[PDB]
Amino acid sequence: GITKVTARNNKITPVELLNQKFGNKINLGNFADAVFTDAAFKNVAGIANLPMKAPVMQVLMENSIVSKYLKQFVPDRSVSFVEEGQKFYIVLEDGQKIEVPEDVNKALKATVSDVKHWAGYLTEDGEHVIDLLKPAPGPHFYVNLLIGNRLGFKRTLQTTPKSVVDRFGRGSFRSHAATQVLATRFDMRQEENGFPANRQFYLYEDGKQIFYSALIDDNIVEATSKHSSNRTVIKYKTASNLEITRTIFLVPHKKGFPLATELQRIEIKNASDKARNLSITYTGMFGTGAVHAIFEDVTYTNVIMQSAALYNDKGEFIGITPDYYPEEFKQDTRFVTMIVRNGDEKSFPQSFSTDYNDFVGTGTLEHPAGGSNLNNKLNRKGPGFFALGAPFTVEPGKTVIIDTFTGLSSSKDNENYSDAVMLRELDNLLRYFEKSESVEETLNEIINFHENYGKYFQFNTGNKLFDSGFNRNLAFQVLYQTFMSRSFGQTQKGYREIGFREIQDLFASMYYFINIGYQDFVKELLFEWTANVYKMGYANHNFYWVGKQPGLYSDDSLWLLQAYYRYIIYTKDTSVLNEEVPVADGNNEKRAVRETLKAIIQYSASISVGDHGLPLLDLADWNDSLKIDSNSIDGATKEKLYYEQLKKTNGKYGDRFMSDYSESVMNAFLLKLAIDHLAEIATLDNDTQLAQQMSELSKEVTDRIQKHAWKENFFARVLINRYKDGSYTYLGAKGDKLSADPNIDGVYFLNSFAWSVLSDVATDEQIAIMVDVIKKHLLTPYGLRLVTPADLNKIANDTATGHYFFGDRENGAVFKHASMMAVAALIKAAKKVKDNELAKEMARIAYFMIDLVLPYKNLENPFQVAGNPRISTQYINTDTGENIGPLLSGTATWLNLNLISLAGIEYTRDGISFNPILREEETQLNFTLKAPKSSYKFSITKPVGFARMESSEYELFVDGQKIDNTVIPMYTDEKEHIVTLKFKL
Amino acid sequence: GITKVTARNNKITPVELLNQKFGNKINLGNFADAVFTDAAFKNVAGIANLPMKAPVMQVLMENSIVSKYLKQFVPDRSVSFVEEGQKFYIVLEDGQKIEVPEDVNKALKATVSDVKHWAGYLTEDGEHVIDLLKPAPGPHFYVNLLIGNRLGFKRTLQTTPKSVVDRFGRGSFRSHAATQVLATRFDMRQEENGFPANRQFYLYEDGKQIFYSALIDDNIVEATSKHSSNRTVIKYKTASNLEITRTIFLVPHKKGFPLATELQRIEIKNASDKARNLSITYTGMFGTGAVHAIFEDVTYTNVIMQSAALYNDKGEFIGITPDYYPEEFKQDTRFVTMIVRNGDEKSFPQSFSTDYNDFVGTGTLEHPAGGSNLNNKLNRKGPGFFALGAPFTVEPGKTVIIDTFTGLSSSKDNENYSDAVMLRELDNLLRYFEKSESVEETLNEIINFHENYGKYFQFNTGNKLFDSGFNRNLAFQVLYQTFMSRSFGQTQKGYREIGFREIQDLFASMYYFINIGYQDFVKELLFEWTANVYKMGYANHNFYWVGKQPGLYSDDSLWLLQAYYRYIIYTKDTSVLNEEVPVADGNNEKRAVRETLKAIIQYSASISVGDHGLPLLDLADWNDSLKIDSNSIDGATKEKLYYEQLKKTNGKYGDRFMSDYSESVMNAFLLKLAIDHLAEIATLDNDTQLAQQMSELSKEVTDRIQKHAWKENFFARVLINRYKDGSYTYLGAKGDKLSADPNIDGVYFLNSFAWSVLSDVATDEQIAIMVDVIKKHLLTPYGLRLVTPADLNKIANDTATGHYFFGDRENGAVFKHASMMAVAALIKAAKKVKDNELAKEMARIAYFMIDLVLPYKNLENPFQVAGNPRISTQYINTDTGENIGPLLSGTATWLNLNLISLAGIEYTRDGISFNPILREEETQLNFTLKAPKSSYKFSITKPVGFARMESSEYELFVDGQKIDNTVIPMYTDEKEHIVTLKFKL
Ligand SMILES: [Cl-]
Ligand SMILES: [Cl-]
Ligand SMILES: [Cl-]
Ligand SMILES: [Cl-]
Repeated sequence: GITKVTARNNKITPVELLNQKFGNKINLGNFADAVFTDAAFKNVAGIANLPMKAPVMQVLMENSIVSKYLKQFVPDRSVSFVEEGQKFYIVLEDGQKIEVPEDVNKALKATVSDVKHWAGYLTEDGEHVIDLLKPAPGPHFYVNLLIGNRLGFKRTLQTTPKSVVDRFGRGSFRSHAATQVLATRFDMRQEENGFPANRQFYLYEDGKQIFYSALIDDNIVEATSKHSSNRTVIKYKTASNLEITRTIFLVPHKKGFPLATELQRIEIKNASDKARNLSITYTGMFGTGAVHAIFEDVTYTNVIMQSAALYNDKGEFIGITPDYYPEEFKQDTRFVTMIVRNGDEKSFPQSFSTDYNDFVGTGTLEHPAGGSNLNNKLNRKGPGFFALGAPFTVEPGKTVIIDTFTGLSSSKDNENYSDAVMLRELDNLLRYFEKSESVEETLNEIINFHENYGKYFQFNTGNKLFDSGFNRNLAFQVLYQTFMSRSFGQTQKGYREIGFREIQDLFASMYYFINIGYQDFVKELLFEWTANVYKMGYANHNFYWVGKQPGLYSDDSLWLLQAYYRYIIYTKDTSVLNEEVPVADGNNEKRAVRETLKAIIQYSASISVGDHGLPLLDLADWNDSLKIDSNSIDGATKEKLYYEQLKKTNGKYGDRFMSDYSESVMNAFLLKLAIDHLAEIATLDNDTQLAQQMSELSKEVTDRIQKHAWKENFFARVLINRYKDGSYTYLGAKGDKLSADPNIDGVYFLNSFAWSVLSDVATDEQIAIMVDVIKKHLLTPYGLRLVTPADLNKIANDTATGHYFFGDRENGAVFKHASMMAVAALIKAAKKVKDNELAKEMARIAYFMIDLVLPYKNLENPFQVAGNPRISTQYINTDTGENIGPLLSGTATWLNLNLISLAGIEYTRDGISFNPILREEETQLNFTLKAPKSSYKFSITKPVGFARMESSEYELFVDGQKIDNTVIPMYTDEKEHIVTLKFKL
Repeated sequence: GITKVTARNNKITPVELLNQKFGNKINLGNFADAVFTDAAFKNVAGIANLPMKAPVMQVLMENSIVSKYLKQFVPDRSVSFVEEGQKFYIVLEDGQKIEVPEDVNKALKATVSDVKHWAGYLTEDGEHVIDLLKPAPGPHFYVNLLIGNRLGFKRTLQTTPKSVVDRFGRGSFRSHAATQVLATRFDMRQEENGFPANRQFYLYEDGKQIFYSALIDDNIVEATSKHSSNRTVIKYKTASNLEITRTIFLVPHKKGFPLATELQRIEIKNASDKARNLSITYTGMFGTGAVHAIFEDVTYTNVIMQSAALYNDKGEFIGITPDYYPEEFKQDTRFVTMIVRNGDEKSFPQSFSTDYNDFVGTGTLEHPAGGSNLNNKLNRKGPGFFALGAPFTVEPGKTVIIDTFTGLSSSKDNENYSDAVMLRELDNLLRYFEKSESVEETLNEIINFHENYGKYFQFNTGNKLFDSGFNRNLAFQVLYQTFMSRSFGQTQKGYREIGFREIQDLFASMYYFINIGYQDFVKELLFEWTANVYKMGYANHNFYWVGKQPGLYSDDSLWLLQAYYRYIIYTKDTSVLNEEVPVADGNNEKRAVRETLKAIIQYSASISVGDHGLPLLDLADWNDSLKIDSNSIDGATKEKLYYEQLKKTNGKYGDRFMSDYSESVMNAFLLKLAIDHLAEIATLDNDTQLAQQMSELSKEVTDRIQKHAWKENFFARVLINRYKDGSYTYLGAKGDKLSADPNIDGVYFLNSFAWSVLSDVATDEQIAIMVDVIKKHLLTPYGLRLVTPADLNKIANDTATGHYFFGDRENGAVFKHASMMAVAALIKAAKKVKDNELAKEMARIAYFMIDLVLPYKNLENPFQVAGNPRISTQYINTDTGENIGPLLSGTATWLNLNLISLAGIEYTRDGISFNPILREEETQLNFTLKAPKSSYKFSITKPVGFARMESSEYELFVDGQKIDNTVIPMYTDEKEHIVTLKFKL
């Protein structure tokens, strides 16, 4: 009877049908576009010889002339557009070639003239210029992220405002935690992040709507947007010679200011020869305080709040605020205010509206019926919709400025908070910005701050796109992820706390902060993370104001050692070891940092270990899908049981916790790295005995890993101890009998090899074997996948079936974070392996994987790979090659680390270890580095081909003096030092 | 500095300013409209002498001519429009009167011509006719509810489809539980219930959009909607002489049909003299299976599903379905299909689109750029947006029909479910509706079913609006609430289970169902509710497939006795007492219904009692705000502790559970009523000894209530036992020291009096005293409020400080359910009190309260009271008088019961007790009643003034024979009996 055909089961594509029908008749070129003309997929209509893949037929069908002309042929007849000479022809399946009329030819040429830049382009500074009339390659492609600046104030990690702005100005604005200033929309589409009325405005002339900022109509002749670092600029040109500019950014915090403030400046210039009397209506929607009640009870959200008006000391209306009855929703107060600067005179809105139904009327949001006549009625219910209207006359050649301040004041930064505090802070903010030039000065301050922040490491390679992407975009993303973790984004709209392992972000940004005089901020972050470690050694999984989920995951506390090692090595500041930080257990208890690190190592190395001595897997580790044990316990219950066992067995503290739980090998690698880091810290702190115990413990752990985790072709991922019959003993190598692919003998994890190399456990032969294995199995045309297919139901029957189609997330996708860690391991191995061929192959693999994650390269084939040309995405779909969000992940952090490492810079106790690994085709690499008391200018020259310090003669000069030691000293003479490296044939 | 003025603090209204500026100059009439011209509220513009309150100035400002004319006076001057001699003038504050121009006069006369019908009107059948161009009085005013018909199938209460449709066809469509067929929107506004594209379509001619069903533009000359019982009809007329009709309803279930199916028929008639070639694009959005992930992870919702196409046996495309990868989301399969009927020719959609971005393009949803050229591309991701396009030619004077079937198949009605089951069921449904007249036959079947269902009680007064509201609208609402409880609505969008006390709905609908041959359905509902009672006597608070929250609330199980008593009294079917129903404890255990009722009575009367012997309050009772005890326990904990106490103290089953918890007096009234009901059931079942024990227990309970609950003016609400010092001992009468109002001595609860009268506990003197107290304190101009202000923090210092402004919900609002119970108590008292003046006063109060809840009376002042002219709302705002939803509540059930009781019909062991209570101004009341084997025609005549059988001589005739007994026998002779009552002065 009725049959069903799915999207993935439809094998034939329109382009394939077009190639079949017209391949031997016309030259299809390298790229072409096509569309099915009917629901039976029998006939196609397309255009040939495109410069790149693009939805050209979708744009063509929107043209009335072209669609009307095509109606003579389609459906029931396949046609193709072909350009010959300077004219366009239509070709049918019978070989007939017909010259199109003049209007059709003109429309076709105008459409296909600029296909190469349909998705935009990047300037020399890495800013993305977007045409507002073009289709979006993906939901994250045209997204910009804005952040505040709470440096030097309390609770910087928890109180920094955040915002997401798209190409049209749409998006949302959030204060501390998940508090909303502008409304966030939770709907079916990924493109709808906020309420559609946010940040939009209307322009009226003579009572007729002449402009809407979120709708490009026939009266707009030019409309472009520019995404830059922490600011967005949108430009419009109208047919009546009006030039409109919108600049959106976030105000850096000053004393007496509200906690969150977003500034939008609208400049309207009259390029005509006649004065024009216009009016502006700026609209928006406040975010509700009862987010759960949106899904629970919308009427509750509506009836608990009302609208209120704000007046200055002269009694003039200035803006609207939402007023809440319940006390819990009175701890934050929102506001929106408008100032109209006409030449030297200042004015304030003359009308307002607070009801969506009255404002829209019988029209739509794009053409509201009551937009030009605001009723000045204060709504007694929610939601907090607002529309402020003001008239103004602009003279020929003159400009009128409109400054809108949206924001929120909170009790999180004030004592005895009330609405009076909000009024005082709003008065301070308005007095600060009473002059026109103050907004420009603040914008310049933001730009200069980010430019100076990015100065720690500067690339100079001639490739402007790469230099801009690293020096500006990547540095900003690292700062943003340091301040925000993974809590906000275009599609990250729920409430999320800061994860412990997200300390990984501080692995990259700290060197930047220390280089702008904010070493104390890095110390504060380190102590804040240390405060979430319990006395035994486990840590809270998440924390925003307080910690939660104690010891839920077994790998969390082991990441802190890497951050402490990085900070102490870079700064040589061991005094942080003596700092007394509160313990996560509580009850006014404090411990020295050194003792906390010792407790972490002891917990992961002696107490929470399995039969083979490797750390217990517990519920899971870094890999969230490794739910091998269904009877796992957290830190608190494990501690209680451990104390019970100690009292029963009459043992001593530090003994093994008896159990039959599984062991994590990646946890063992992390523990070994942490032990080595603590040994280095102790020997830097003149703690000889502690260094000795750390060294012997590291040797013992390495012996255990080599004895019990190496399975003759790979390092295992999990060791299983609960099957006494021997049915299953390990997972993550050959012979584990858990592979779900008949053609693959065993399961293989990328992280196993990555952290075997990173922890300096694997040997050269093991490195070569694992590299061969990952080349055979884990390498895909779109990168390196996290893991080969596995059948975990045999050992854990409680695991459910899959949730994703092939190529998505857990079903064979390429996760860029894990791939970046693997690339770091490959670089580290290639820097020191004896075999030159193995090093060359590993460097080639690393560069191949790096080329797939650089955001700017997303603009080469934007409509196939999607992603974002300035911000890193999460993973790559192995079925289509498309980059899919969210935009916040460890990809940016580990990519920055990998690029710096490939430049050859490493930090050790003796100073700067230099060991660059350049591309085979590269012949020159120049960059500049900053140190707290010096600067370095590195230049490297080499011939075409692979070259490295390990197996190639070279000349190294520091300050013009030839040197043999590759460790550059960390100078403190406040002088610039020139370093030159030359590779010979 | 900056000051803030809230909506409630702005005392001066525009109408007050208009009255103070023009009151002594022109005649403003009884009603007027006004609007502030500026944000300083200094000047006003308005229109005088309106027939009723309406937003006339909002509509006037939308007129370009009127707005342009007004722009020459406002905002600097205050103006008023006045009609004098069919000519409009404008009046200024200086006394100047100016005749408006001709166009302004024409627009003004056209606008205010039909102000009285701006919110619509009701037909003789109670159907609401709505103009699509007029403002909505409230978010629930233009809402219609549609329900399916699963009678005679399995799990009717859990599998009946439901739908909400507004005046434009917007809304949503749901299946079993909260399963969505069409997408539900969770946003800030109450008006947005579903996705905007649901049930909407576009009409194109020559590639240009000529019609959109959700937007009224200048090309539409007529646009009206009609809300009827279980169907919605919308009509449009275009300037090009096109007549469009949409009919939306739900298909009653048949064997082999899908579980949920919504049918929309679109008829397009060409009233011109030329044949027209048009095309239709019907759009919509499927509901997602991962509702929580919408707020959690929108990308997850997008990537777990794809689009698929459906083809018939001939290989022709017929529709779109969403295909899910995860197993848990594969248990339901959605579908949308289209059929085009051109005379006898049948055709299917020729194109489709499944991407929102491609469909909308550079336009909007109202004017999509790719609407006329669907790309026929199956989306690989979500959401399930669909748009089906088909062309057709309509001849002059001819009609083209388009039938769209949306729906869902589920595993809840099938075994070994897969998509093949959905395909087979869809094939069955399409085969059933292959003829054009099948849709009309199904619609007529629905109409006839509801007409026949409403025939149990038929009023035959002269109002013709009250008759329609009761006979059709109220009966349908009672049926809808019986099937749906309080789970769905315009603003009720979350997932809700069936509450136990919602058995109250069956109090009213059962007599209807029994009278259409569905007594077995009522028995099934009774047994389903009985299955949720535990062995001890408590019950689950909620249940959809299984019960949950055992014994959480102390009043739940006591409501079942009333339902059983009603059923047994009406049907005389005591065999239900012998039925073996599973107990809620489980483990294959069954108990007779009689034993379950006995256990309920024993639990509420002997075990779960306090110091005074009244039932324990536990967490709460019917009143959810009575959280007096913060250490309350549920049924399971209480049972475990009771067994521990019994074993410790060597007691026996049936002894009191020792504690110091509070006691609920309303629970005591419910228990007394249940005991009386069980006594009546026992004596009807020839169970003499059980009747004797029930009688003595009822006497003991009455003695306890009279001794311990009556405090010198009122019946207390809660008895407090945890203060040995005597600081607080009771709440809900005079002297409880818990009043929050200094002018009120004590707190007073309406339900206390209501259920004292309803349980036949209060005496005549107590009734008079409580009536006086209610008139003094609990009576407001907008009805009877639930409770006087109270300060519960003195005994329960853990509750919040309040969530609502004055007049909303818990803060002094009039809850219509509690008011209806109080009205029932007033009617019952007035039917039997000795004092004629007291009975007259109580009847007057009851009728005054009833006049405030009748939905049709909402059309008298629609723009002030709002509500819904056909469906009851929840409560009335005591600050403004506005009716606020949701539309589902016990108001409808108790209003139906109250109206039937006021008609004088009661059911007792001897038959029909007759005791009408008519309005003072009424002089004639005729109605018809149905009994399972007979029919009655009641006529009552009386002079002007209060009259009742208690204190007035009368003549009663049955079948022409004068009788003295007022109990009409329940005849079973299948004949109509005439009953006549005459009241004489
Ligand atoms: Cl994101
Ligand atoms: Cl892993
Ligand atoms: Cl509702
Ligand atoms: Cl109550």
